[PDB]
Amino acid sequence: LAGLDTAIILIAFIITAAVLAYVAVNMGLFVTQKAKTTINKGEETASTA
Amino acid sequence: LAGLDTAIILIAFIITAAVLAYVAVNMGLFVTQKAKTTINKGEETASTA
Repeated sequence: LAGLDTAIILIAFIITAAVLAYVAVNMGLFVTQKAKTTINKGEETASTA
Repeated sequence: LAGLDTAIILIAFIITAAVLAYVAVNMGLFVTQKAKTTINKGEETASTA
């Protein structure tokens, strides 16, 4: 009996966590590149005159 | 008299239970392997970038 309903919920919870993982990594890659670009623009702003 | 009709119903009820047993075990083996595969794919999804 219980060796099935539990397995289904496990499948669903794994997929749910994998979806957060997917989003978090993508958005970390995005934001860290925005930071890289900003740091470069800050140095350009301080240097150029 | 009763030492026969009861025996027939017992035979039938055993076979009926054995049929559920057969299906439940097979389907448990199936679903738990789907869960195993899913857990692996979840870890691959979280790791690969």
